[PDB]
Amino acid sequence: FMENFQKVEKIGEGTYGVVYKARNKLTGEVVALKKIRLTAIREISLLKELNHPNIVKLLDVIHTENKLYLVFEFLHQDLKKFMDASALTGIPLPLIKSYLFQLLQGLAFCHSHRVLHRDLKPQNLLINTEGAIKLADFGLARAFGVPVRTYTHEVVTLWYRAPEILLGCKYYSTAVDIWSLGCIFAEMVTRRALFPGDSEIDQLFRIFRTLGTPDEVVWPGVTSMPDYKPSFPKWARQDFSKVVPPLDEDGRSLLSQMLHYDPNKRISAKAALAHPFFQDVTKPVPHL
Ligand SMILES: CNS(=O)(=O)c1ccc(Nc2ncc3ccc(C(=O)N4CCC[C@@H]4C)cc3n2)c(C)c1
Repeated sequence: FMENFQKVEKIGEGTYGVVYKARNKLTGEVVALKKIRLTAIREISLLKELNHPNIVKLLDVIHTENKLYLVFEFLHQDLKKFMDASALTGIPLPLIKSYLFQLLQGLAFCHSHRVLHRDLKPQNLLINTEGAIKLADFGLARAFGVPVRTYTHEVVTLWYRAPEILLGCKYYSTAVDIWSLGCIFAEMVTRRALFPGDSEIDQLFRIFRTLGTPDEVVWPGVTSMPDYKPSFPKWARQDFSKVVPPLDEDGRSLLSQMLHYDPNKRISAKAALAHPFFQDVTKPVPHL
């Protein structure tokens, strides 16, 4: 068990537990080791076979004592730190394009196996110095749920939550991850979060003030959803030229389709990979 791992240093804190850089004494490997204090065993075990170059590899599940240990491949840094480092200059658009293209590939793979993430955010998008970006903590939400506060009581962010989740749908689809990635795409471009809400209703109303309050025309069935209130204010939609300047029209077209209100109209990961915005996509080397 854990005797085979030498903790090197603490590198993060998830909603469920703490993450260490560790050395596997048996293999020589450097890994990221997450310790969770305590159906899950089977669901998490399934995730070990969800291998893709844009998914952080789950190397091992160790179940000993009242604790679950997940061993991951080690990556250099997360996208949140990189965005913060690029606050003055911005991430170059070719690199933005490459990151979005790679994450959509990851998403199309997971979604094809009917796995959703449900909690995408810059902090679980991890990068290396080659130019790769990978989705992390994939599928761990279906096991335990997404809490209001982490095990350290930090507030879990709502900024990337799709509107059908915020409106109280409990049987939502892969489209929720397309929404989250669209919010992240916009944030890389503008260097500001698109919808930085600090409560569920503040989050919902920020979406409404930019994209228009949804109605039965743009989203059939919306007015019957669990948390929908007829007393919601009615705001007009803004034009994307105001939302993400200076993204070109291909990028604005793609972003608008990732942010469609109706989950059934929202673009899939697979159709997004065919969008003309990626006609000239390349794999640049980032400056970390
Ligand atoms: C501190 N921000 S950093 O300074 O830029 C930063 C971020 C990540 C890592 N590397 C890393 N590698 C694999 C992981 C695999 C999984 C996890 C993990 O369980 N999570 C739960 C919360 C979010 C994260 C995905 C973290 C990993 N973290 C490093 C060395 C630095």
